[PDB]
Amino acid sequence: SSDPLVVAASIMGILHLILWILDRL
Amino acid sequence: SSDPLVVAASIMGILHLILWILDRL
Amino acid sequence: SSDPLVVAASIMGILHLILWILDRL
Amino acid sequence: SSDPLVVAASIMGILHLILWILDRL
Ligand SMILES: CCCCCCCCO[C@H]1O[C@@H](CO)[C@H](O)[C@H](O)[C@@H]1O
Ligand SMILES: CCCCCCCCO[C@H]1O[C@@H](CO)[C@H](O)[C@H](O)[C@@H]1O
Ligand SMILES: CCCCCCCCO[C@H]1O[C@@H](CO)[C@H](O)[C@H](O)[C@@H]1O
Ligand SMILES: [Cl-]
Repeated sequence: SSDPLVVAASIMGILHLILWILDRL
Repeated sequence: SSDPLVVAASIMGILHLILWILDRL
Repeated sequence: SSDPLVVAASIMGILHLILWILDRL
Repeated sequence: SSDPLVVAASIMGILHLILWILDRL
C-alpha cells in the first residue's frame, strides 16, 4: 500500500480542490 | 498497490493538466 | 510498488513544482 | 511501498504548501 506521507499529500490535494470549489461558489 | 485515495488524487492531477492544456490551446 | 497512474502524476507534479520554484527565485 | 518518484513528488508538494504559507507571513 501507499506510504503515510503519500496518503497525507494526496489528502492535502483533494482538500485543496474542495476548498477552491467552495470558494468559487 | 497504491491506495484508492492516492489513485484518485492522481487522476484529478492528470485531469487538471488536460484541462489546462485545453484552455491554452 | 506504486500504481502507474500515480508515478505519471508524480512526474507531472515534479515538473510543475520545478517551474514554480524557478519563477519564485 | 511507494516508488522514490512518488515520495519525491509528495515532499515537493509539502515544500510548496510551506513556501506558500511563509510567503503570506
Ligand atoms: C493542511 C492541509 C490543507 C491543504 C489545503 C490548502 C492548500 C492551499 O495552498 C494553495 O493555495 C492555492 C490557492 O488556490 C495556491 O494556488 C497555492 O499554489 C497553494 O498550493
Ligand atoms: C498530482 C500531480 C499532477 C500534476 C498536474 C499538473 C497540473 C497542471 O495545472 C497547472 O499547470 C501549470 C503549468 O504546467 C500552470 O501554471 C497552472 O498552475 C495550472 O493550474
Ligand atoms: C526534494 C526532496 C526529494 C527527496 C526524495 C527521496 C525519495 C526516495 O525515497 C525512497 O528511496 C528508496 C531508494 O530506492 C527507498 O527504497 C524507499 O522506498 C523510499 O521511498
Ligand atoms: Cl503509492
